[PDB]
Amino acid sequence: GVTVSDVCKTTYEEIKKDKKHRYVIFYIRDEKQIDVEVIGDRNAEYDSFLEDIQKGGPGECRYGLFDFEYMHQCQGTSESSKKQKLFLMSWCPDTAKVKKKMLYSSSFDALKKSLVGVQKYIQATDLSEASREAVEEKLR
Repeated sequence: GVTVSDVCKTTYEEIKKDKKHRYVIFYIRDEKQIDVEVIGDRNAEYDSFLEDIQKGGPGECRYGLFDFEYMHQCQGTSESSKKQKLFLMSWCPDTAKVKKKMLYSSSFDALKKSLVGVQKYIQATDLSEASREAVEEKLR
């Protein structure tokens, strides 16, 4: 079905390997290809990511990649330390047209095969599933 532009992979790798950015928002351009829409600078925080993934309005869907920071403590140790983990999310609000929602759903696997290494996936249809609390519970 839908292809993936090489720019999705290079932007992704600049985060994983070089820590150059904090997040990316992707979109399907003209029902043909997944492209980059927004690149968050490394110092960005999560609220901005959430405001960017919804910036297309209630008729739109998006994908998002975020290098999420949280606190973790390994068994038997005496301290808790900050960690970070990449996750890839699909965002399809209920107000979007079924056709658009289905296309973003069917094309999600094409994007995941392109971003080798991501270990955590989330499919949200409302903000309750994309909150810091929902994500932190997922990344554990």
